Amino acid sequence: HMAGNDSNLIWLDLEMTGLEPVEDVILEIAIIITDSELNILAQGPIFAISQTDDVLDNMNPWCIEHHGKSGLTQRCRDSEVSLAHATKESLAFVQEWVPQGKSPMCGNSIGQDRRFINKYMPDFEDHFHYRNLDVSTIKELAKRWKPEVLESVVKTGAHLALDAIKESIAELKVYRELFFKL
Amino acid sequence: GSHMAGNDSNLIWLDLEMTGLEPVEDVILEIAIIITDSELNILAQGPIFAISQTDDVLDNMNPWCIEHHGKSGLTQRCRDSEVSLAHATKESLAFVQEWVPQGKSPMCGNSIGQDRRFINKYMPDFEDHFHYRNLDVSTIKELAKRWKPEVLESVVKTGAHLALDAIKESIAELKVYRELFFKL
Ligand SMILES: Cc1cn([C@H]2C[C@H](O)[C@@H](COP(=O)(O)Oc3ccc([N+](=O)[O-])cc3)O2)c(=O)[nH]c1=O
Ligand SMILES: Cc1cn([C@H]2C[C@H](O)[C@@H](COP(=O)(O)Oc3ccc([N+](=O)[O-])cc3)O2)c(=O)[nH]c1=O
Ligand SMILES: Cc1cn([C@H]2C[C@H](O)[C@@H](COP(=O)(O)Oc3ccc([N+](=O)[O-])cc3)O2)c(=O)[nH]c1=O
Ligand SMILES: Cc1cn([C@H]2C[C@H](O)[C@@H](COP(=O)(O)Oc3ccc([N+](=O)[O-])cc3)O2)c(=O)[nH]c1=O
Repeated sequence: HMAGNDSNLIWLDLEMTGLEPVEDVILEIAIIITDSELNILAQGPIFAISQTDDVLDNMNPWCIEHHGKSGLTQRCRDSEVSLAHATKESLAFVQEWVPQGKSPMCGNSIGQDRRFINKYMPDFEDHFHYRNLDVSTIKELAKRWKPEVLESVVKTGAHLALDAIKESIAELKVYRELFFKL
Repeated sequence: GSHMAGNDSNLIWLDLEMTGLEPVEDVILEIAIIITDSELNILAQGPIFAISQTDDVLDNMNPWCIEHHGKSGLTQRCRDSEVSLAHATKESLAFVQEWVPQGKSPMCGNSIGQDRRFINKYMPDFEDHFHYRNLDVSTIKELAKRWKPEVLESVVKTGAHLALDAIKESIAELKVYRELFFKL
């Protein structure tokens, strides 16, 4: 394939037990590679990470109500997948598709996700350039500079990690068309 | 121009110097803050602090750091300082509270997520004034690299030294993108 292109992009999204990685942990991870024009080249290996029920039945109330209602809390018990499992097979996918230190990490408020990857999945982190490509930076500029662009952005729920990433890419495509001057 | 003070669309820009890349071990050496309106006009420049650190600290930071902070006399300003981080945090919080409502402004700058790591560990009271989002000018840099690299000729790079001048640099970079890369 024309994979390994220097300008290819790694997008990802995590679900977690909450906002503070000091104590909280990673529940689900997904990965999409695009070319630089945002064409999805590959959906990588999705993972629920297995944790116990003392972990799962002691989140914040935002997390019990929404990981329950999406069937993720239940998928975590089902899984017998480790973090070092997810890590090795995430970094694997990503070595095929793009080089090393080339792509930033891409998604909405991707810095928050990066806090968890840094602590818990360092080997995966080291493949990335140190920069983020945070689509919410663009959303914050559009709010102030051209707010009506946001009518064309699509918000369809929350869902799995996978469809969240696709919402992020799609959000950026809208910007590419209506907000950037290429 | 206190006219614009309190406007919900104001942006908080900052830059930090640290003793390295890893907040687990490293500490903050300097903080500078600039407030702009949503159209990037500078409304107010914040008190600049070199944070007091002992000689133990200054003399054993990584070699990049003794090199460049040595180079710039930040190291020296840090030895001269009696300014505690608590103090800087208190001053900085009061300053931003004057210019923008709580929860409104993302944190703004180049690779600003990195700074927010140290802000979050060491100055959580100041972090609470910000919206949870970042406005990261280097995101736009990475888009420009791929979609319209020629805009980057118009971005002005220049020297570190001041944390204030690193910030004015980011603002200026975004002004450039505003003009050449965004439709608006
Ligand atoms: C919003 C939110 C998120 N989280 C954690 C748990 C999640 O695994 C993770 C992010 O999930 P997300 O689905 O991206 O969170 C959001 C869901 C909806 C919206 N929104 O469009 O109103 C924004 C963020 O961060 C929390 O712990 N509490 C919260 O209030
Ligand atoms: C409410 C809240 C949320 N978060 C993180 C966890 C969420 O995953 C993230 C939400 O990011 P965003 O910039 O508000 O919003 C989006 C997420 C996804 C999409 N999308 O187009 O798939 C759009 C916006 O924000 C925080 O880090 N702190 C918070 O207080
Ligand atoms: C680049 C770099 C940074 N750091 C730590 C100490 C610094 O105080 C802190 C902040 O980085 P910075 O002082 O703002 O340095 C740079 C700013 C912009 C650019 N640039 O030209 O893209 C390079 C460095 O990060 C290091 O410890 N080593 C480094 O090589
Ligand atoms: C090499 C390296 C650098 N950094 C930090 C050091 C700096 O604090 C920060 C600089 O990020 P950037 O995206 O390269 O920053 C810029 C700052 C100002 C301007 N400008 O011309 O206005 C451009 C880029 O990135 C890291 O966080 N990790 C690293 O491994």
